[PDB]
Amino acid sequence: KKPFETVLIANRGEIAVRIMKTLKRMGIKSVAVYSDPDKYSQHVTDADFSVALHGRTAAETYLDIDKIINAAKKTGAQAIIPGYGFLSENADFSDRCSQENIVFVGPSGDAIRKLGLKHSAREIAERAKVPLVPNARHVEIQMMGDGFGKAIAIGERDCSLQRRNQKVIEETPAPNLPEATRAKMRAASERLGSLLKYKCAGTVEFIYDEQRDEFYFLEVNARLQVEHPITEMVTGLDLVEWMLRIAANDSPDFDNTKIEVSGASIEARLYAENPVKDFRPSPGQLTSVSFPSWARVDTWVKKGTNVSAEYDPTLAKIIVHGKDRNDAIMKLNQALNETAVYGCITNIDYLRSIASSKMFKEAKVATKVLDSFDYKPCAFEVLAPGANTSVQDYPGRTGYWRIGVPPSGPMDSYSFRLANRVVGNNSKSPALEITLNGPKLLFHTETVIAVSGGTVSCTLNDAQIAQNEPIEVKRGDILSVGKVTVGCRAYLSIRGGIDVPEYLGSRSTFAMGNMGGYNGRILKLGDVLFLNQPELSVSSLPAPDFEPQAAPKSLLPTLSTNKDWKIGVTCGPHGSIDLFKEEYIEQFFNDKWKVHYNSNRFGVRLIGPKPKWARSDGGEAGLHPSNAHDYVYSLGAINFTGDEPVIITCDGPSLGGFVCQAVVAEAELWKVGQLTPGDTIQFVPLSYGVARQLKESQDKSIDNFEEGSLLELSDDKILPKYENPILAVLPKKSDLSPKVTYRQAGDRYILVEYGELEFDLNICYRINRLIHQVERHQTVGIVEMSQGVRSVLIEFDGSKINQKALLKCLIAYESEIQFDKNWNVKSKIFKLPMAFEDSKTLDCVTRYRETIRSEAPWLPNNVDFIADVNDIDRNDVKNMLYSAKFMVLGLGDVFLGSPCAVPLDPRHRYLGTKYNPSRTYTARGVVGIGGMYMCIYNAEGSPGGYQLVGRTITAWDKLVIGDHPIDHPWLLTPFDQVEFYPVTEEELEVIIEDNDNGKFKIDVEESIFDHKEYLAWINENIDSIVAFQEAQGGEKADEFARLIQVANAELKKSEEYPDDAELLYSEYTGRFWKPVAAVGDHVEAGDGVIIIEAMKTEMVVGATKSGKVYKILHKNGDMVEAGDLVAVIV
Ligand SMILES: *C(=O)CCCC[C@@H]1SC[C@@H]2NC(=O)N[C@@H]21
Ligand code: NA
Repeated sequence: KKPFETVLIANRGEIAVRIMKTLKRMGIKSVAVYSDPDKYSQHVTDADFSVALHGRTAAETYLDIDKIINAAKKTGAQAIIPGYGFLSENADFSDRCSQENIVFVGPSGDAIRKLGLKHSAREIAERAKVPLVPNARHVEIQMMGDGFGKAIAIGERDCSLQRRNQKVIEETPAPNLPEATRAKMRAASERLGSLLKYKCAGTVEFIYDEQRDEFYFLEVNARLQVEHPITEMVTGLDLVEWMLRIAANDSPDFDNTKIEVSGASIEARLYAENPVKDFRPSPGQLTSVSFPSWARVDTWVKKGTNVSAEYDPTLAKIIVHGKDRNDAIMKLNQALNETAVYGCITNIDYLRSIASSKMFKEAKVATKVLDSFDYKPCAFEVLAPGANTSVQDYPGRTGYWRIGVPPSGPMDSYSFRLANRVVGNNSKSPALEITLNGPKLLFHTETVIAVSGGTVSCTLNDAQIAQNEPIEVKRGDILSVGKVTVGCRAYLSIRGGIDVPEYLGSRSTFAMGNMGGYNGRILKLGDVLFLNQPELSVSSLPAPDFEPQAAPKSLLPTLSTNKDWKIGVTCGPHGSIDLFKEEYIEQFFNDKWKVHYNSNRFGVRLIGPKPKWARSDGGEAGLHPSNAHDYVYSLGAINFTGDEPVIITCDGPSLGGFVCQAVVAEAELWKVGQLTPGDTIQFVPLSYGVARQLKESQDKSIDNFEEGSLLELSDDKILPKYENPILAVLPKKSDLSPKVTYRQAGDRYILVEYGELEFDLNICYRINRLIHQVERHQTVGIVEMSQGVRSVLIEFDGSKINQKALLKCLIAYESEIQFDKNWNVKSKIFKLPMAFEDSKTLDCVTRYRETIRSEAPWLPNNVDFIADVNDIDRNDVKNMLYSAKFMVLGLGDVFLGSPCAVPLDPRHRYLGTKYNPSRTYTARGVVGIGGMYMCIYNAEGSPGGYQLVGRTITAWDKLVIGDHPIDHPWLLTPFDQVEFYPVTEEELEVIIEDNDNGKFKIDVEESIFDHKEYLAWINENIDSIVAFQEAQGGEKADEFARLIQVANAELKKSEEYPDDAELLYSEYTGRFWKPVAAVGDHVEAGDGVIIIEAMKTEMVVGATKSGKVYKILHKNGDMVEAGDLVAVIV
């Protein structure tokens, strides 16, 4: 009673997965076959064995009989089961199996030929006494044949709900069909099947006139069918099992088989398609996949799956079994409601609407219905995207700064919340942030809208519309928001908010990390965003709280009028003379700063006076005197990346390697969200208390929404002079209890710094113990404590505990920390593949040479700099990377759990420096060395300042699908160990793809780091260690420190042409990178002409219409103002 020992599936997707469940249950070994895009699919995983066919297309792989038959040969499969599609109804193939001693689980090549031609099929039907055609339904009969003249009708299905002939919903039993006519569909089907000596499963389709009560032969499908599961629900038969048993001549005894149909059952087909744009296939990575577990769902997808446009966009078949038609229709609606699939556009909403219709319920179904079905998405549609339009929410992705997950959310949080409030949204509603110029949107449903923020002209069906007022939108309406004239950004709110899944607590988009928002990115031409109409929705979005209302005008923020701004900050952490000269601190607050073309949500870069440093270098943390033992920064901090500063904003870095001078006050950050290149700013010192006042005034303004409650910067709010950021110093007491320095670090945090400016492993354990002391006292008011190398940043809620109070608890819990030199900690050991100096790492330096700084003591090659400043061979550097034991000291250096690690061997600690200024771009998985520290850049496209050395795999698993035992996206924890092992660039790209699909087995072992054992290891090597240390710096390192400190050059300061040229202008201000085309090249419409760097992005300015490149205006290094002429095409 085992038909076959091993069976191959000549198929992919959902049918392959379903055939395999049966095979498994039957104890039959299964064999997968896959194309190249399918190498990661469920059916390949589920099988006992598998054979790569090589190639991409249907024809190259699944359809190539030769390959298939070789595949079954190679694995010793006694049988091939084909599914449907592909070689399923291909008779040469059925015949090849036969002529090869492989049993084709299907009918004979002859029967397939006899049924393939529209007219041979008609004769058989006639001879079989099947009524033929001498508002149409589609009723089909599922039949089984034993290949020896016996045939049995298993039931009928209605498949009327078809769109341009493609089935979407099927059901059984057929509704509104009398027994007289069902029993005679059955018997006709059995005659047809008998006459053929039909073998295995086939379907006889009929046309049915419901009114006339008549049916007519349409065709036989000589195979199993996609909708077969509804039949299985009502009979309890496993049709694949039957096929297998029949195909091996161990058929069920047909004359004695009693089939009972029990209840009613319905199936909906979930496709990766867009119903709003013509059912156009929608490829991409599924980001979250949830199905009702109580329905039967035949699928091949889960969180993680990459859905391609190649084969057929089926995702899942959702199958429900009810007591009767009405029970099943309700079940199906619940199932559809409970189906959450995100990452691709689906037809779920289209399905929901159909499953829900009065039509479907009254059973007024016909092969024609779906072709004139009124489908309206409760949603908008992007007719044009705008330069950078993102779904955001507020406060954003909070909870995870210690990991280096930024909050994201709106860059100007005040306007954002006004916009929300104006429409009466709960404050958690998501909205769109428009940057520089907005989208044009088509609304498919009705709602209220508002726009707030910068000055932008806004259109509804072409009539100007007011900002800060609730505008009523109709359906067919086109809202359009143009260029931002004053400020950078505006906010478009929609009553009820926008419907997008949360990631890590928030619907905010973090584009760098492909996280959150509308599928991890800015909006695109063609996107379709869903709203939350309470009557037409099943949504978890928070319902509005308030009736809409124009914002009182006294509550509007005062944007600058003339590209010039005063911006309030709290002094600290590092605006003190241990780091900067006195006069430089004065100049910092006295002079104006100009906003630099490289500014974006990661941070806003500034041009102004160059620093005078109090130290000659930064020692072990890097030579440049701004370099600091990596510590966690504050939102709003003004970070000195070498000799130039940048304001850390809501998509910004967290654990970082440079000093911060001051921090924009929480409530002042909105200003920074409205800066545009060329703006001037001046930082204005502000006391902790004043900073709280502004903030609280914004909350009251938003909460009550009442004239006069907004406070803003004014002279009597401003400190006379910058103050000292050092809040208190505890003196050093003993070896394990170092000095403690408490620095004010923003409106929201106190930075605690241990020791002298120096690394010491004990201090890392100590930070762990401080954190533990706060948990033990369960202190009220503390928001998040973030570990750095020798510091921890403590975020508080000023409405729960004030600055002074938190300082004193901290000073006090500090004396409660007790531990000895012999401590231990759980430590995970990661062994990670790394390519030395591969192409993507080197190209990162190249881009830095050609876009920012082309000469520097650490250029042209970073490894050579490490080698040279340390007096070793480059291969000595390579050797240490592959023998060092890197202990993670903190996360988010920089972004998504990017580690800051330090070799456990002191002889592995090399002098170095961090870039001056930092890069704007780094490749995912790049490994860096910053002074003596090591990092892995977990995110693609991140600013970075470490010396680049090679590349591993990201230690951030966004969807937690990797093959490892870690339960969240950040794979590392402080005190873990990373070791590198050598692979080739190409071997690394294999691993990278494999790991992105969860098919790479990360080498991780749980263990324990023991400081007692470690201190003993230092002893048996103390000699070598000391020799190494005494001989490290010198005059050579000092010349380097001198050279490293030279500020980069100031950017550059910024005739007749043929009569009907295309003149080409850059939209943005940026520095000219490189040309794309050569003068005299032919270009098409769209083709690139030149490249700019603007806003940390590689900006292609391209040809409008086709032509020849007549002139290209700039060379590498030129500044280009927005609206400047950049090329001419003739
Ligand atoms: C735009 O370039 C914003 C950059 C913010 C500062 C960058 S992030 C990585 C470097 N490390 C660091 O501590 N600051 C630099
Ligand atoms: Na605050």
